[PDB]
Amino acid sequence: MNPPPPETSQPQKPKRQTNQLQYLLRVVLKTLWKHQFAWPFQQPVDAVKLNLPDYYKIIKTPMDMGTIKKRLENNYYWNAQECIQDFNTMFTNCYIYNKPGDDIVLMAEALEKLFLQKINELPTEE
Repeated sequence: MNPPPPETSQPQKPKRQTNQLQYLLRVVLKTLWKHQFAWPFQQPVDAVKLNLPDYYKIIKTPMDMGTIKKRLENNYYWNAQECIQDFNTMFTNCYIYNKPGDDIVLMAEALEKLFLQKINELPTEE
């Protein structure tokens, strides 16, 4: 049984999005979304479809790029640290559930490498 997807709306939004969050939306997410390995990460893991009955027994905080995109677009985040941690939760969920060497893990790692390359140029918070 799949739980509802993570919330994408925040009833207490900041008055504005920092430059860092704008960069995360317009540069980082845009770049990751179009990567050849992005596709398994653009929506929640469907553990019914994938026949993974223990997925939520193991993964306490599901996360995916679709959720992150919506959060960025909806002014859900107060700062870049929150968003960066959501990306980190997404990648590490994959590493926790799967095994070194697995195709999905190799895909996640290449996507993560790109993520780290893109946040290299994250602006100083203003």
